[PDB]
Formats: sequence, structure tokens, C-alpha cells
Amino acid sequence: GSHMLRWKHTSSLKVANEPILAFSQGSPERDALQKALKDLKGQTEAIPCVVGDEEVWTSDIQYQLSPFNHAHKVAKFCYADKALLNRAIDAALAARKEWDLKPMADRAQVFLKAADMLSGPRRAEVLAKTMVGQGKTVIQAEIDAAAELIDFFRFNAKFAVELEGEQPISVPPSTNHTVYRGLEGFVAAISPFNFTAIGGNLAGAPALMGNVVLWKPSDTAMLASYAVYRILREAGLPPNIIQFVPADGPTFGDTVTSSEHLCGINFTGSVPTFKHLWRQVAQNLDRFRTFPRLAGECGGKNFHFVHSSADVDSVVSGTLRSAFEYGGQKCSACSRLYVPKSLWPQIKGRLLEEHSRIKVGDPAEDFGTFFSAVIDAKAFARIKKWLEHARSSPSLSILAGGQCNESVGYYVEPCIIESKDPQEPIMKEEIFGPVLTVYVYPDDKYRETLKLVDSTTSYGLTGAVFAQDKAIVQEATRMLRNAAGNFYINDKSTGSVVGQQPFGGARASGTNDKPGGPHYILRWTSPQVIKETHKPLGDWRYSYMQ
Amino acid sequence: LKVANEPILAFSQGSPERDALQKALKDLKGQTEAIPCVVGDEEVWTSDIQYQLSPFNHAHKVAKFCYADKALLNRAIDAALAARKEWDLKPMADRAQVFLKAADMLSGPRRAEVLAKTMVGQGKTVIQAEIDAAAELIDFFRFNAKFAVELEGEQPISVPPSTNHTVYRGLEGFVAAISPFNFTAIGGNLAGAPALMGNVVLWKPSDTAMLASYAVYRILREAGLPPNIIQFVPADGPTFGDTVTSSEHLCGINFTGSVPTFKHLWRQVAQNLDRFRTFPRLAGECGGKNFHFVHSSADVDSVVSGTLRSAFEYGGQKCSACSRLYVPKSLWPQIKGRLLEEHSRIKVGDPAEDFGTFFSAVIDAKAFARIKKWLEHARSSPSLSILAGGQCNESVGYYVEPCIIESKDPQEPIMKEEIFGPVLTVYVYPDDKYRETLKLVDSTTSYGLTGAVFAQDKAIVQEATRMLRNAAGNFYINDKSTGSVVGQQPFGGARASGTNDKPGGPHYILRWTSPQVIKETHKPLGDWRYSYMQ
Ligand SMILES: NC(=O)c1ccc[n+]([C@@H]2O[C@H](COP(=O)([O-])OP(=O)(O)OC[C@H]3O[C@@H](n4cnc5c(N)ncnc54)[C@H](O)[C@@H]3O)[C@@H](O)[C@H]2O)c1
Ligand SMILES: NC(=O)c1ccc[n+]([C@@H]2O[C@H](COP(=O)([O-])OP(=O)(O)OC[C@H]3O[C@@H](n4cnc5c(N)ncnc54)[C@H](O)[C@@H]3O)[C@@H](O)[C@H]2O)c1
Repeated sequence: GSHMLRWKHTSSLKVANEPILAFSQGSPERDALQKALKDLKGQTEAIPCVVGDEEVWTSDIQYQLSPFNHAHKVAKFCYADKALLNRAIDAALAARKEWDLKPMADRAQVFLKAADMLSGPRRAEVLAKTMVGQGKTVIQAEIDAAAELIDFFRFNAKFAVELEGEQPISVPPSTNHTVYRGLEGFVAAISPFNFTAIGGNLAGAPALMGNVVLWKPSDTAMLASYAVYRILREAGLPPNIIQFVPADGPTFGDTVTSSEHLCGINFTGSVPTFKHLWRQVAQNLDRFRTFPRLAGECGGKNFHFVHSSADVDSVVSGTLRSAFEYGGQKCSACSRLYVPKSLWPQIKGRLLEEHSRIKVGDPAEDFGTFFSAVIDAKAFARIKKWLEHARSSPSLSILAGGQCNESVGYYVEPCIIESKDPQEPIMKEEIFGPVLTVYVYPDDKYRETLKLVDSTTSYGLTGAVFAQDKAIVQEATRMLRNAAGNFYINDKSTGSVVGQQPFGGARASGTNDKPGGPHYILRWTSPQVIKETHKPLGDWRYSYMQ
Repeated sequence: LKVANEPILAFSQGSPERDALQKALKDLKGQTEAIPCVVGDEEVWTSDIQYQLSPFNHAHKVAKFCYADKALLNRAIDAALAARKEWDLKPMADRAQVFLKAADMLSGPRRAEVLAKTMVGQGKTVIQAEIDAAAELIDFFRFNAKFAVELEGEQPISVPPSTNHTVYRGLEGFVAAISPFNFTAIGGNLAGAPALMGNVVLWKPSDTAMLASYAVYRILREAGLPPNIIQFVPADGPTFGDTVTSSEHLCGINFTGSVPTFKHLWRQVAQNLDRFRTFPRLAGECGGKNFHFVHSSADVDSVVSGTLRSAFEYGGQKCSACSRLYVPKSLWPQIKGRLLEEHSRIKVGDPAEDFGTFFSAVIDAKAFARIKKWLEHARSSPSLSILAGGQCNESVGYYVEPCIIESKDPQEPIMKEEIFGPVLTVYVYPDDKYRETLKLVDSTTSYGLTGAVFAQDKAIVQEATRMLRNAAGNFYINDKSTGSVVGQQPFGGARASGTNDKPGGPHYILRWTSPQVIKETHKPLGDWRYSYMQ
């Protein structure tokens, strides 16, 4: 009764979060970052599409601009045409079986090696490219392009290696084993401008699980995205496993959703784009060899809710960070603040005072900068329209900021607005700019106002409650259960850390597959269970039939 | 929570279980149950009266039920939504208790009832009802309860001065559970697993499995399931799909059935995306065109008994049933002779009256008609030859004899299309073309559900396993392609066969939770500035 299939013991991996560096004066990391920033000043990188190991140029030339100095073209790249995208698909599919058959531990090694490169010798590079290309300050680049990306790679490797140890029960005369197959076909990874790490995860997590990927990075994050790609290849990712294919968005979506071999879309960005892709897949359902898996994390209209028992200083600092870091360009950024009347004079005074101290400027040249320009001309225009709405709306008053200037960079000052109307459109719609709206509620209506927090918007991403009263915290936690997939008690609504706050939310905010947690990788495997029986079968009849 | 598989009973003469089953069968002979829709605790009748017939004696109406209209379905949604928050807030263990109690009831005092209702209402024999309505259903309930309670123990890293905790929220909205005729247990799982995870559910059972489905429902309610957590709402299929996909509160569809129906629901959801409060989650397990592939080194007796069981048990009405057998020329005289001899001994008849019955009538007139079309095709096609069987008679029951067909064309439509009847097609390949034929096993059909290789050569088994990696989500070496057991062979497959969420394994329940992570910080936050800025 010898076993013809033999299964090897599965190993474990010890990982921990990547430490955040301090960038203190004279420190090696501060010196290295300054050098890398100097290396990028006045430079434009010509970034090709990469299919297999071939650098390919099309005639559709595009430029990435430095948000705080838009005269500086930080990258010249090109959009893959439909022909090149289809060639990339074919090549990826031809490489898939071998990659899928590789031991999980061997695929994981690529990402572990990449993580170590990012941690050490390439840290300054990816930080600097994120600063110059996406407009991040030192610490915003550090938490993103270094820590979060490194953590995705290490933690997902751990989760994936350990997943193979999740095996079914065997009873004589049979042995059962689960094979965690990659998905059959190719995955389209479509990433947003605002986090370098998200691009790496969107393309990298499916690849880890044995998939092949067409990665269309965000135009406005091209420089750092390519840096990450090159690191993966240097770390040993074989050719045709991730195709680096910048492209016109609609063109890319049209092409991948037209392929019979599409098996997944891993998306992060706006709701309408995700819905469009979902509908395109549904329209073409009959052509696909299998049912494609769509993962999408989208926007939020996130709240900080203050109870009268709150620590005022914590409300102020936490809210300033959440609303204004990276110019409020986070899916998790606080954009609505609910304050009880009893605390409003104290909080208003402190917000206005601290507001006056916030420095907006060039993050490469002035490390005193709290945040810099927003990402591009389109973002600037949208934010400007909202500022104009605030000035025109009788229910809205600008308390601080309101200025903007796109002469050199896409600069918008932090803006604090008070709304007398808790249902004003500005309380509902995601601006993705440094624009905080405050609604002041009477203390005696806190319960009713909690219902407003829950019902006002279509989103369910992040939210915080500031309160020191335990009963109130318990009550608010119950009431806001579905208002936030990442919920915070006495901390700011941003800054989720891999393995500590797995990230995502529902309602209109996406599919909530919790990248950063141990279950995310399951979306990118389609398990097979093998049963081997070690003894001859008996008769087809059963004894009870006699 | 520690859990083991429910024993499969032998039903020997004089055994407690055989005596109890015979009594339960006697209790049901000549009976018609009037089965209402159940919304909350309200038993509701509409004018749209329907009947479930006994497949092997269709003059016997085993149940009278009714279709919920759009208005009733919408009231059921409203009532379920109003009950959801409290249920979702209940500790996982408290919800699990309902299913553990239900499992104990099914194992013991209600075992004979659910078996008998599955036999009389769906046409199963004793052992097919036993592995389904008892063992599989009990196992779904016990194993999913274990998986769910243990999932709560999966928690994130906390680092001072913050504590992090994951709350495994149910999905916000209601889940539509749409179950098939062929397994009583699948209905229980499709409605039960989401409910376990804090969801509320509109369950539309299969018309042709109504009697046993309602029995399961009542057991859940008696086991402590509160009102409005699972609504028991038989309905016309299209009416149900239209109604649930039209609700802004739809958050999931848990489906098992045909590919076209699942695709239709998928498209309806996509059409209505802008109306939904969140993105609904669709889970669908659909059909298969499953293979048994034989290498020349195979144990012939195992091939023969395993294939007869896989192809013909429950009339081949399994998503996992073998319908294409590939045999090397060198073994064909043996396998052909044995299949045809054993075929002559297969008893098709009344499973309640004759425990000697191997399998009974197919489920309904529509299935009978579809299968007859395939038999007529086999008589027409120049590449197909009926080797044994081919008879069918719907005068008393929907009776189809087991049929064995040889195809000279490995790509014939009968080798590709799911028949869901007791119809086995055999392709004989030259021994030296074994690798080419393995490739054909993989490339011929659109499906990826189950398959088996029979071989006693290690290198061949290893090669075949690698080559057929995506041809079967449940793959078997030297065993039949049916009969997955919860916790041992989590079940499902890809290609056209569905979403492959592996019910019966530890990860299935994750489709029915939308986690929230709570971070609590225990010290004041300090300045908004950072040190490097100074
Ligand atoms: N929930 C999260 O984890 C998360 C994280 C980051 C950003 N976001 C969200 O992303 C949004 C801002 O980012 P954005 O500007 O890049 O959004 P966006 O939808 O405009 O673009 C996102 C990506 O989709 C691409 N794209 C656009 N149309 C496409 C199409 N038809 N087919 C294929 N790809 C297409 C873009 O080129 C880009 O790469 C915000 O709503 C923000 O909240 C969410
Ligand atoms: N992969 C698996 O695990 C698995 C298990 C059991 C059965 N099946 C498959 O089920 C199929 C046969 O079962 P079937 O006869 O019930 O198929 P079916 O798709 O016609 O019906 C299944 C269910 O869907 C309902 N239905 C039909 N149209 C609907 C609509 N528009 N909206 C909502 N509900 C609708 C039916 O009433 C029934 O309850 C086979 O293909 C078989 O392979 C698969």
C-alpha cells in the first residue's frame, strides 16, 4: 500500500515589522536620502514597458511630473498598445505553469530578498522616488515605500508558506492533501498613485501565489513603481511573471477584460473605475475559461467622532495628521470631524492655532514641510472646485486656509471648513485633498449624531472615536460596526500597519479582502484537493442491499 | 472546538438505524405535507400552489408548497434585515451552538426522518440519503462551527501602546441562498454557513427537494435559530433571482446549480451595481464533466466498481459523477466484459420498498426529458454505440436504466456536455498514445470539477497528477470521483465549474465574513510634528 504521492514537510517563517527609521540629523539614512534626492534633481528617467526581459517602447509617450515642481518631468514612459498588452498576456500564460509548479517557499524567497533590498541598499532610492514623483514627505515615503512594502512582502511570504500547512484530515485507506494552485489564467494588477507599496502588493501578492500578472502602474507613481519592479526582477523574479505595462486606463481595462484567460483583477483606486471593470467582466462572462476574481479597495469619506470626554490634544493632533498628511490623499484620511458643542471652543482654537504652524512646501528641499503639493492638475482642479463650493454654500464657512496656487506646484493649503448642514455634499463626497469639514453637534444629541455618522455617506472605510468614557466607547463601537472596516479608538483614522491593522472596508469602499492580514492571499489561490487511496476498492454493492 | 466526522451507518438487518428508517419510510408512505413559506415565525401561504412528487412514484405528491411572490420576498428581506444586527452581535460560539444542537438532532432522533424524506422526495437509496442528509449535513454543521469559533482566534499583532482586534462581522445586508435538488446537505450548508457567520438569509430551496429541505429548516429553528435569520421562501427561480438582485441590501448569493443560472445572476448583479449598498459576493458551484482515466497498470476490479458507483449512484445526478471513462486498449476487453456483466445486475427500482435497489428514478420530468434526448443522440451518432442499457420509462416513476456508451470520438458532444443522468461514455485509447490521451482529458471539456486516475505505477501517477492539475479541483488516485467527505476532501473546482470556495474546508466561511479591525490606543497621541522635521 505504498504512497505514490509523497508530500514534504512544510516550513515556517519568522518575520517582524520593518522598523521605521528616525532620519535624525547626521544619521546614515538621512544622509543617504539626501544623496538620493540630489541624484533625482534635474533627472528624467526613460521608463520602458517590460515584457519578459524585453524593454519595449511605443509611440505613446507620457510624462510623470513632480507634483511640487511640475516643470520637472521625473519620468518619460510610454503606454503599451493593445498589441503589446496581448503579447504580454500570451507570454505570461506561457510562463505560468512552471511558476505555479515552483515550491511556494521558492517563490517566497524572491519577495524576502526584495524586502531585504528595500530595507537596506535600495531604501533611499525608493523613498526619494516616492518623494519626488508623488510629492511625499520623508516620513510619508518611509512608512509607504519602505515599511509597508517591505512588510507586505515579508508577511505575505510568511502567510503563504504557512498556508501550505493547512491540510485536511486523512483516514484509512486514504491520504488527502491540498495543493494551493495559483489561478489558471493571468491577473491584471491596477494600482493607484498614492501608495508605492500598494502597487507592489497588488502585483506581488498574486505572483507569490503562483499567478502571472500584467501590472499597469499609476502614471503619477511611475518612477517609484518601476524602481519596485526592477528590484523584484533583481531579487530573482523570473521573466514573464510580472509584465510591467503602463497603459491608458480604459485601453488596459478593455484589453484584459476581453481576454478569455483573465482570471483576476486586483484593483485599488476609485469606485467608478472598479464598477466599470466589474461590468466589463460580467458583459464578457461567456468568453472566460473560468470566473474571474475581482478584488477592489476604493475610497472613503472617513470620520473622526469626538465625545465630550475626549482628550482634546489627542483629537487635535490626530485629526491634523489624518486630514492633512500627504495632503489628505489617502483612502483613510479623516475628512469629516464631529465635535460636541461643549468642546468646540477649545478644539476650534487649537485647530486654528496649530493650522497656522503647518508648513506646505518642497519636501525634498525643506524637511520642515508637513505636507506638499497634491498629485496632479486634475486633483488640483477638483479640490479648487470644492474650495469654491465652500465659499458659495450658505451652510459652509472656511475657518482656515482656502488658498491654492498651481504656478510652480499643485499647492493647496490645508483647509478647515465648518458645515452647519450634516448632509451637505462636502460631508458626503470624497475630495482626496487637504480639506477637513467640521460639524458641531449639541452634546445632548450624541446618540442621534452617531446615527448620522453611520448613515450620511456611502462609504465604510475608516473612522475614529475619541472618548475616555468606557460605556460611550462600547456604545459607539456597536453603533459604528459597519461604518468603518478599520475603526480606531483614541487614535487617528490613518496609518494601518501590516499584520497589526489589516486594511479595508465595505459599503462602497470595496470588497474588503484585508491586505495586510493573513487571509488576503486566499483570493489568489484556487485549491485542489488530492485523495490517494491505498487499497483496492471492494464491490459496487453495499452490505445493506443484501 | 474539537470535531470528528459523523459515522456512516451500515444499516444491517436488525440494526437500530435500519428499524428506525423503515418506520420513518412507513410514516411517509401515502403522506403529503403542506409546507408553507416561513417569514420570521409566520407561516405564509400564497395562491401559487406547487407540488413535489416522489421521483419513483410521481402519482405520490410528497409535499404541497407555494411560491413566495415579489411582495412576500420583499417583506422577508425587510424582516431579515431588522433581525440582522442583533444576530451579528451575538458571540460566534452562541451562533455555533445552534448548529451543534442541530447536528446532534440530525445524528440521533431526526436521522431517520431526514433520510426518509430525502429518499421519498428526491429518490435516494438508503446509503445515498445516509451520506447526504445525515453525515454530510451533520459534518457541515460541526466542522463549520469549529472553523468559525477558531477563526475568532486569528488575531493581529498588538504593539504598545495600542491593542488590535479583529471582529469577524457578518456581511451587511442579506444573503440569498439558492440550493439544488440533489443534496439535502447542500441546502443546509448554503443557508446555514452564512447564518453561522452572522448573516441573515433568504433561502429558496429546490422545488424537488422541498420535503427534506423544510425538515432541515424546522430542525434549525427547534435547535434555537431565532426568527428572521433564515427565511424559508420557495419561489419561482427567475422571480426569486429578479427580486433579490433588485434589492439595494443584497450582499451575497450562495448558489449551487447550473452554469447558465449562475451566470445570469452574476450579470443581474453587475447590471444593478449602482443600487447596492455594498458589492455583493457571489459563490457558485456548478457542473462538471468528470473523468476516470485508466492506465494499463490499473487494478481492474477497482476501476470497475469505482466507475459503476461514480457513474450511476443516485442516477449519476452528482456534480462529481464520472461521465467519461478513458481505457487503454490492452485493458478494454477486461473492463468492457466486467462493466457489461455487472451492469446486468444493477437493480433500478423503488428505494423505499426494495433496499436491493442500486439507484432509482431521476428527479423530475424535465431531467427525464433531457436524459432521453442524450440517449436518442447516442442512438443517432455514428461514433456512439450503446453497449448496455438505454431504456427509459416515465409511466410510474422517472426511470432511466444505467447506460454505457462507447465513443470512437474523444471529442464527441457526449464527452463534453453534462447530462446529470446515469449515462457513462467510454473512450478506448491505444496504450502507446497514453500521454496524448492525458492531454485530451485536460483539453476536451470546459469543466474542472472532479477526476480520477487509476494506476499502480508511481511515475505514471506523478506525471498524471502534474498534467491534470487544473482539470480537477477534487482529484483522486485509485478511488472514485464522487463522495467527498467534509474536512477530508473540501469540495469544488474551477474552469466552468464555479468559484471554487471549497465548502467542506476551513476557508469557506471567510466568504461570509467582512472583517473589521479595531485599534485602541491607550496613551495620548502627542504632537502632529515629527522629530526629523525640526
Ligand atoms: N481602499 C484602499 O485601500 C485605497 C488605497 C489607495 C487609494 N484608494 C482610492 O483610490 C482613489 C484615488 O486613486 P486613483 O486616482 O488612482 O483612482 P483612479 O480610479 O482614477 O485610478 C486608479 C487606477 O485605475 C486606472 N484606471 C482608470 N480607468 C481604468 C480602466 N477603465 N481600466 C483599467 N484601469 C483603469 C488608473 O490608471 C489607475 O492606475 C481614491 O478614491 C482612493 O480612496 C483606495
Ligand atoms: N459544484 C457543486 O458543488 C454542485 C453540487 C450540486 C449540484 N451542482 C450542479 O447543479 C446542477 C443541477 O442542479 P439544478 O437542477 O438545480 O440546476 P438549476 O441551475 O436549474 O437550479 C438550481 C437552483 O437555482 C434555481 N434557479 C433557477 N433559475 C434561477 C434564477 N433566475 N434565480 C434564482 N434562482 C434560480 C432553481 O430553482 C434551483 O433552486 C448541475 O449542473 C450540477 O452539477 C453542483
